[PDB]
Amino acid sequence: MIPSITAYSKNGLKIEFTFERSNTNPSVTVITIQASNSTELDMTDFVFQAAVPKTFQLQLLSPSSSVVPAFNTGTITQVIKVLNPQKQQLRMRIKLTYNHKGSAMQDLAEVNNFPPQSWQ
Repeated sequence: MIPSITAYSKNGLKIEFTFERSNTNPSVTVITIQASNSTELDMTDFVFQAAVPKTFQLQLLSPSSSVVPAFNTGTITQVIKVLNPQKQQLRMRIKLTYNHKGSAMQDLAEVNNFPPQSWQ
């Protein structure tokens, strides 16, 4: 199968990517993100966004919630589907926005550690 990756890990926020190849369209890879929070305070009004290179197409499904709870007591799960008709190496730019300790937090990062199985 396709191994999971840690996509992001900073400021107590961790985002894991798990992967499955679609059963409907073999050019589609279904990514399930899981966002977790190891700090003492919930991350609220949380929004994950993503963009991929021109040859790819992306569809982001509804997240399970808007709160990444403190102490790792649960996660936010959200699915991203990626269409890669020209079988190029997948890479991504993520944008994370949320409130923590009353402040607006926002980070942009690259995910350039996708496993080959995720796109070959």
